[PDB]
Amino acid sequence: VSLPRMVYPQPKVLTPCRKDVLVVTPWLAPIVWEGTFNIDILNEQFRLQNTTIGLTVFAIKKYVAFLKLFLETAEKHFMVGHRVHYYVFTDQPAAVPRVTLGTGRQLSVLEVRMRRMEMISCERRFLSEVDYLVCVDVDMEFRDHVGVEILTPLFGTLHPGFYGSSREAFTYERRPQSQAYIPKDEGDFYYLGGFFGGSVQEVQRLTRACHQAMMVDQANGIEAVWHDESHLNKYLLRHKPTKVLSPEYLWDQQLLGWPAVLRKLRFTAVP
Amino acid sequence: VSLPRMVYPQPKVLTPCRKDVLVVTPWLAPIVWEGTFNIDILNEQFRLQNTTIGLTVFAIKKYVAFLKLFLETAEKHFMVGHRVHYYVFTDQPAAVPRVTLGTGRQLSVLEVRMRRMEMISCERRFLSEVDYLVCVDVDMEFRDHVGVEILTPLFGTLHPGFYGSSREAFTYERRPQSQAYIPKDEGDFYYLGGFFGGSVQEVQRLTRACHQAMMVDQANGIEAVWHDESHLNKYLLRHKPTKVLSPEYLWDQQLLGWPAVLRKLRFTAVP
Ligand SMILES: O=c1ccn([C@@H]2O[C@H](COP(=O)(O)OP(=O)(O)O)[C@@H](O)[C@H]2O)c(=O)[nH]1
Ligand SMILES: O=c1ccn([C@@H]2O[C@H](COP(=O)(O)OP(=O)(O)O)[C@@H](O)[C@H]2O)c(=O)[nH]1
Ligand SMILES: OC[C@H]1O[C@@H](O)[C@H](O)[C@@H](O)[C@H]1O
Ligand SMILES: OC[C@H]1O[C@@H](O)[C@H](O)[C@@H](O)[C@H]1O
Repeated sequence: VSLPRMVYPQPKVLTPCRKDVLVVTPWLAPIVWEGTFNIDILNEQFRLQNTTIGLTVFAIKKYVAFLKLFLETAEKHFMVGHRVHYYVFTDQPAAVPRVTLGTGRQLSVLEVRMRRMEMISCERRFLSEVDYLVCVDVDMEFRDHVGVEILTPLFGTLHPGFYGSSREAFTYERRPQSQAYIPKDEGDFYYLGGFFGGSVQEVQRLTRACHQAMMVDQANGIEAVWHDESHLNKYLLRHKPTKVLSPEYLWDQQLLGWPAVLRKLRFTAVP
Repeated sequence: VSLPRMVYPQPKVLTPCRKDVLVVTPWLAPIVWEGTFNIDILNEQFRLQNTTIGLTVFAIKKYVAFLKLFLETAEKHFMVGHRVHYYVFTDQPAAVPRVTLGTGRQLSVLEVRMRRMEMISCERRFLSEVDYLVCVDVDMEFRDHVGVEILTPLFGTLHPGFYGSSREAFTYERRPQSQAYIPKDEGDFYYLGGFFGGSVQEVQRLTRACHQAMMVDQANGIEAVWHDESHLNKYLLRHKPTKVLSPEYLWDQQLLGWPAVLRKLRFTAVP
C-alpha cells in the first residue's frame, strides 16, 4: 500500500543525522539513535500493515511489585497508536495490578511456576496473535518513546556498560566447554538479555536455539557466565540482528548517569 | 543457518564509518557507501542462502554496441562468487557478443521489438529463476565492486546531478495532470531510472505500478518530463526503498569528475 502525501524535512545526503555515533552496522543493519528516524513516516508504514506488537514480561516471586510502574509507563510510551498485547508471565496471577489500557491494547496473564527462553518458545498462540515480539525485563520503566522504529525481523540492544569497549573486554562466555563460548578475537557488540525481539518467527528461532544450547550446557555441568544473556550474544553473533538498538533503549541513570551522546533515556532501570 | 566463525575489525559504536555523508535514511534504510559494509560478512550471509541475482539489460537498435563492454566488466565486478543470470532484451539476437562467463553465471537473450517497465513485468520465469532483480542501463561499464551489499527487498540509486540539491530543485514531474506528479514540498531523494531493483516480487510490483501509471498518462495525452524515471521516483516516494545506493553506484566521470566523497566509482557512463 502507498504512503499518503506527507510533508517533512528533506534528508540531506551530504549532512549526516548524527556524526558522533555509528548509525549502521557493518552488515548494514540500522543502529537506532534519536535523530536517525522520522517517526511519522515509520508510524505510517507500520499502521498501513495493521501491525500488532506483543510485549513479554516475566514477573515471578518478588518481581510482581515492578508490574504496576512497568505497565503504566508502557501505556505512556510503548507503541502508542499501535495495537499491543502484553503477555505477563507470573507465578502470582492475583498480584498483577489492574492497569487501565488505551484502545487497541490488551493484557494476558500466563501462569507459570534461565528458562524465559524456554517459556517464550507458547508458540502457536504468538503466531496467530501478533506480528512482532519484544521481550524485556520487568524491573524497568519507560521514560520516553519506544515505538515502531525498533521493529524488524531480529533486534538486540547494545549493553550500556560496554558500548565503548574493545571486544576482548566484553563479558562473553569465555570457556570453550560452554555452547555460549565466544573467543577473544570475535564479537561485534555486547547485547543485553533484557531487551530483544523481532518477528514472532525469528524470536521463536532465537529462544529455541538459546534454550537448546542451555540444555546442552546443563547436561555438561556448565552454566554460562551471564546465563541467558551469554547465549543471546552467541546467537546474535552467528545470526546478525537486522536492527541494533542504541543504549537509549536500555539504561541505568543511577549507575551510568545521562551522557550527552544519549539524547533520550527511553527505558531504564528502576531506582 | 549460522555464520561460521570470522575474524574482522570490531565496529565501534562511538566511531562512525563515515561522518561526511548520511548513511541511513529517515525510514531507517541503509545508504550504501564505501566504508559502511564488511563485504565478507555480507558475502557469507547471501551465500548461505544460495542467492541468485538476475540482471536485466535492454540493448535495442544501436545500443547493442554497448553489450560487449557492459558484460565483460560485469564479469569482473558484478556479484562475483554468486550465482548470476543476465537477461539481455534485444531486437537483434545475433548482435549479442559472445562473452565468456565465470562459473555459476548464465546469459539469456530475450527478443523484443518507456516500456522497459512493461517488458520487465516475463513474470513467472523470473520468480522461478532468481531471488533478486537488478535493472540497469546498457550504456555503462562496471569499474569496481558491485556486490550483495545492494540486495534488499527494494532499492534505488541517488542521482548524481542531484544528491546535494534541495528538493524543489529536483526534476520530478511537476504537472498535476501526470500520475508521476510530485509537489514542490515532497520528496526524499532523486533516484535514477538506470539502476534499481529488489526481490523479484518487489520489482514486479514496481514495474507493474509504473507501467499502469504510464498507461494512464498515455490515455490522457501526457508524457512525464523524465519518462519512466519520473514514475520510478513517484513509486519510491510512496513505497520507500529498503536500501538506497549512493552515487558510487551510478556516475559519469566525464561530466562530474571524481569528487573526494566518492571513494569508489563502481558503475559509470561510457566515454
Ligand atoms: O521475574 C523476573 C526475574 C528476573 N528478571 C530479570 O532478569 C534478571 C536476573 O534474573 P535472576 O534473578 O534469575 O538472576 P539472579 O537475580 O537470581 O542472580 C533480573 O535482574 C531482572 O532484570 C525479570 O524481569 N523478571
Ligand atoms: O536499448 C536501450 C535504450 C535506452 N537505454 C537507456 O535509457 C536511456 C534513454 O532511453 P531512450 O533512448 O528511449 O530516450 P531517448 O534517448 O530516445 O530520448 C538511454 O540514454 C540509456 O542510458 C538502454 O539502456 N538501452
Ligand atoms: O557483563 C555483563 C553483566 O553486566 C552487568 O552490568 C549487568 O548488570 C549484568 O546483568 C550483565 O549484563
Ligand atoms: O533531471 C533528470 C535528468 O538528468 C540528466 O542528467 C540525466 O541525463 C537524465 O537522464 C535525467 O536523470
